[PDB]
Amino acid sequence: DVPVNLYRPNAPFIGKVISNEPLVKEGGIGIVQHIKFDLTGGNLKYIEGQSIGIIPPGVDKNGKPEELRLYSIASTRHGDDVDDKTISLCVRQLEYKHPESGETVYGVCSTYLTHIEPGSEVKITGPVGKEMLLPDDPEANVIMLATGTGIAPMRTYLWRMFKDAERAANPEYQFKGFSWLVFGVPTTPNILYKEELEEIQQKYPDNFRLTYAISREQKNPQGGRMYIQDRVAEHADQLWQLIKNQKTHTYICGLRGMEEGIDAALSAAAAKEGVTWSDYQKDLKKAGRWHVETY
Ligand SMILES: Cc1cc2nc3c(=O)[nH]c(=O)nc-3n(C[C@H](O)[C@H](O)[C@H](O)COP(=O)(O)OP(=O)(O)OC[C@H]3O[C@@H](n4cnc5c(N)ncnc54)[C@H](O)[C@@H]3O)c2cc1C
Repeated sequence: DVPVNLYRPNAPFIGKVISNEPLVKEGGIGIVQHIKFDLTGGNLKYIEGQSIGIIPPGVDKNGKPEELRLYSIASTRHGDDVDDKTISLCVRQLEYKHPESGETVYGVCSTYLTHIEPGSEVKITGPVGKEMLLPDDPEANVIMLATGTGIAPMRTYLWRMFKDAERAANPEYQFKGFSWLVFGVPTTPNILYKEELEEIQQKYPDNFRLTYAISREQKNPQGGRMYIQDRVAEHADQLWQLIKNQKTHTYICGLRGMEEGIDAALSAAAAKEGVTWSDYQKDLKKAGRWHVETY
């Protein structure tokens, strides 16, 4: 059922950029772009929670051709226009320090993508990944813990769950469970897809909860900047109580570093009922109900 590797690096699909739109609003940090590609003329199909590869042009410093980078798919299987014709990505421009020689260093594939023009041809591979798949059970609870571009798979889940046009297109999936996104970014301008996330929460107050951790605007109880692990600690008992349900799935996505504090929070919660979280979690992973993708 799951589409996998319909296109591979040795013979990628050549798609065309339809649009490239900014997601970070004025006064935010960095550049994150929503990029939609045309899939017509090929047979690339995919589902929610999967990734694709992009092969950027050029050679590396050693003269060798650049190889693919993976990006989490940001659209449902139907694409943003629910026409089964496109696929979208949520790409942050990588840039960084002077202890990497030069001045500011700009990531190759992410700079290429964030600056790409509509009409341009792009080498696409995939789809890949079976670890971040959403349950078909419309009564499942879904916890989503995201930072930055880790919002991408969460967008594919929530759009499938909650968009009117998705609901009309997916007779078999009429979501009635409970989902909770805890989303960590540095500023309110940096809240990717803010308007649509808040619209969903307003329409579906009983089925969707939205919690932000905004580091430049909020302090945790210790006086430090607010991060996602702080919000998970604050809501550790609530989150553990949901995780106890046989039908609950949890998804963690974003740059690596989030897991240690999330585990410590849930470990203190579970310990109150005589449960060792690390062992309970191993069983959840084995059951396919604890999903992690960090990078
Ligand atoms: C499954 C998966 C899904 C992903 N999904 C997404 C997504 O949805 N959106 C997205 O934007 N990215 C995503 N990424 C990351 C993405 O694949 C690329 O790694 C990223 O975009 C940077 O690639 P680049 O070509 O821009 O950088 P490169 O030119 O490849 O530079 C990367 C190198 O720079 C270094 N580096 C990285 N950060 C820093 C830093 N601040 N300080 C010091 N050195 C640093 C390391 O040497 C790293 O190997 C995903 C990765 C994986 C594995």
